[PDB]
Amino acid sequence: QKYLFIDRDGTLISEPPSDFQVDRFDKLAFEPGVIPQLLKLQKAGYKLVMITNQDGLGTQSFPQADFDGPHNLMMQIFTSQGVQFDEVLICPHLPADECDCRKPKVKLVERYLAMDRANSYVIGDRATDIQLAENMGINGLRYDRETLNWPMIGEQLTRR
Amino acid sequence: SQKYLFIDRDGTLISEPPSDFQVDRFDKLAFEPGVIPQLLKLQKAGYKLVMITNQDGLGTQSFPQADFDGPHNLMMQIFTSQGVQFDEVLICPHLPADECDCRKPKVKLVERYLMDRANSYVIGDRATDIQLAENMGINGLRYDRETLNWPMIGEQLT
Ligand SMILES: N[C@H](CO)Cc1c[nH]c[nH+]1
Ligand SMILES: [Cl-]
Ligand SMILES: [Cl-]
Ligand SMILES: [Cl-]
Ligand SMILES: [Cl-]
Ligand SMILES: [Mg+2]
Ligand SMILES: [Mg+2]
Ligand SMILES: [Zn+2]
Ligand SMILES: [Zn+2]
Repeated sequence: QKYLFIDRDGTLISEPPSDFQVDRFDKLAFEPGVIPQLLKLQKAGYKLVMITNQDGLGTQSFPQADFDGPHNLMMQIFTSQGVQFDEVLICPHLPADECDCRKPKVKLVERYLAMDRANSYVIGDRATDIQLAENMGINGLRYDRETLNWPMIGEQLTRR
Repeated sequence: SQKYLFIDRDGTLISEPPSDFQVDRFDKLAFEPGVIPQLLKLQKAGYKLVMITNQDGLGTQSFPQADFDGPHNLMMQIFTSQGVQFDEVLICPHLPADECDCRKPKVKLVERYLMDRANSYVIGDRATDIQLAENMGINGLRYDRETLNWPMIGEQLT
């Protein structure tokens, strides 16, 4: 079973450059082509898993209610359009917490470590996503809106 | 002559709030099933898209422009980022009691188009959308999430 482990902020949707928190609806923006390209990937047999660090989620620095509006709308778009994430895995911790689950640690995905490692990938926009791939023993794809975008990924991962 | 789809917004592209028929909060925004992939399919088949919507009392106390703008502009972001493009977004802001010239199924908003009529459609969830189609002299599709939905329309028209 081929899996795609996909980052949220800066990958599925844009990441706010001020505080890196999608905590208002006016900070929610989808990356280009993510919907048709995830549908394409699913049709080729990939299952999808979302994996994301959300520093301080559920605390006064990033209230659960502030995260929920934009996140739930994002998920309603995916689901209604036919994009299904098997799991949405979140680390809510601060870096200083030194938790077991903050990417690039693999705790959140331990159950997948089970899958076809040769044909599974982490997709994310940061060095930490690529390091997660290395820690998982799978391939890493560094999302970039210009140099490795959703259409390119959809093509690359369905090449035969 | 261009094939057009004239598509209603509320209850057709996005869910219609059952409470009060106004998408006036972000938390009332929800996309209809399959609308994105199907509109992309329809665009690839050569249809151009025009949105047309009655927004009762838009820009007054019971529906401020600012309340409409947030959810609408976000809906537009989502469609545009995913490759769905509307040539025009046509809005009637008036109350029914106003008895204006632009309220569907009156044809004012779309006068310019009055187009390959044999292959153009109004798609909407209300009888008035179907009447608009008749007044424009083109085909009408009565969108229903359960019985005549986006995958069905995408299949039929391609
Ligand atoms: N957006 C970052 C990565 O997903 C996590 C974060 C939340 N608050 C501040 N930083
Ligand atoms: Cl910002
Ligand atoms: Cl992250
Ligand atoms: Cl969020
Ligand atoms: Cl209407
Ligand atoms: Mg990221
Ligand atoms: Mg309607
Ligand atoms: Zn953690
Ligand atoms: Zn009017």
